[PDB]
Amino acid sequence: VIKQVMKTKLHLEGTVNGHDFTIEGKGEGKPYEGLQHMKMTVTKGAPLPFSVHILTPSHSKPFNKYPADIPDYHKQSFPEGMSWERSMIFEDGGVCTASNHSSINLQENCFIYDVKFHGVNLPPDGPVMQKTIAGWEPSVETLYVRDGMLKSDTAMVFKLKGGGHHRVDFKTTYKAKKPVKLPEFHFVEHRLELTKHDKDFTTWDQQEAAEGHFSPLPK
Amino acid sequence: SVIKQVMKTKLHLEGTVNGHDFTIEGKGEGKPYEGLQHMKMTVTKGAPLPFSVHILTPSHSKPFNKYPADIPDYHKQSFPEGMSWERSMIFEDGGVCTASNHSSINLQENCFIYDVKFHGVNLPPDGPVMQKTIAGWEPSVETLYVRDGMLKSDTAMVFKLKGGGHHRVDFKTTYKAKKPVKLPEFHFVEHRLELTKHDKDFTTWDQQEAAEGHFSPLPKA
Repeated sequence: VIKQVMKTKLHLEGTVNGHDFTIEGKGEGKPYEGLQHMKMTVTKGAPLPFSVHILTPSHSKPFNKYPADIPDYHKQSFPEGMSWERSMIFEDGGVCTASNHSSINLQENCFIYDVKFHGVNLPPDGPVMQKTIAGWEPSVETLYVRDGMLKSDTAMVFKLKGGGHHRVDFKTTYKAKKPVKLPEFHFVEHRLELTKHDKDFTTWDQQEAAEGHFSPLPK
Repeated sequence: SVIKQVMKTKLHLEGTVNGHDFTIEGKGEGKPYEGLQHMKMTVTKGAPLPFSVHILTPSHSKPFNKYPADIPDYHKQSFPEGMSWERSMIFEDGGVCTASNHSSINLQENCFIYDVKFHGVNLPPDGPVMQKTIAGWEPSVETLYVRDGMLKSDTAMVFKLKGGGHHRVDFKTTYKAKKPVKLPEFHFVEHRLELTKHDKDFTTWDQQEAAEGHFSPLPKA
């Protein structure tokens, strides 16, 4: 059911700093190569009063490159689908929660994402509300099974405009709708980039490269 | 350079975990440019330890990181003046450990001297640390970046439970060179710490660690 090239369609409803908004995404990628892109459009609540970088990682699990000896938890869950849930704890008290439902439209060869996003206690002079985030650095995600689900940890660090970094702890749970071959403990390299946009970020292009692997260090 | 292809290590650690005082003494060796090292630990006071010794193994040597030419080695550059590190370890079950070190060098002995403090609090009595159900650490990837001229890091250090399953410990570490050094850009460090040999009650044991720094292998557009 997962072809060498596949489309994506996203619908996200969010509330950040008491500001409601709807985002619509349309993209495509090479699932087995771990490459994908998507064009976002803030259909409601534009212009957003916060850094859109807090939302970019909440916009696609079937596009992770994996070796043959690591079962792909996400690809195996389709066509039944999966869901993912996540908490994002910032260094300054800010907390965002995101959750998704991923399904497939076999006719269109397109993945359907329905996402919820909630941002609270973002400090008014912090980098999210002040829009001083330049983008995310690449990241290494650590994944292991917990209760038959795939749990992961990621110190997702963003670059500040003017230099310096700010860490956001991501705790995610991936939940396949039907049982799949569970993988052993492993890592996923991630590089998320916001490449093009209009002046006030009502529309933008975001891409992601992702590769799973065991530790390269010998025992 | 003051850092040779082969270097010795000497460690002294004083700790208090679950209100239990103890001292560890370490003696080891490694290849600083290859990112390989090993240390023989001995609990000189407070043996046998009433908790899993795995909580202490990452507190026992920053001059032993392999780095490419385009990533300045923050730790090696800090010698002979030395460096120090500080760390918090937050467990999934409320347990908190804090560790801090002072690293110096004995140029005549070609030996790094480590003085360590360790404190463990609120470890649940039926948790994996007090129940000694930790089999060891999994390999890890640490993320490093500069903050106030110091080198900060974040590592989800996950340990394997005996009988399967995992338990995450959030490590927040700060490395502090005593004199200014060429600071590196944001990067990662692969770690694989292994406890390879020991006596029945872990009064002595052999610990080793492979560590390699690198930027992300993924291409940037």
